Amino acid sequence: KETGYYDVLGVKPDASDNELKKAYRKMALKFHPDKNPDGAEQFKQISQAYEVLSDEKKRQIYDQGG
Repeated sequence: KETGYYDVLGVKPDASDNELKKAYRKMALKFHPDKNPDGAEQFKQISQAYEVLSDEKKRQIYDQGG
């Protein structure tokens, strides 16, 4: 799945912790099952992107990778 994690959350690569948090909440909610009934897989990708980017060590590895 070659969508980048920043893109998945709809943020720029310079996103602060606050901006990641906001983006994650916005995505999690767009995936309200009342807007997106079949959105389970997409929300796992979103969940995974946030889990990487919100961890300073994992995010450093991710950025180094680029």
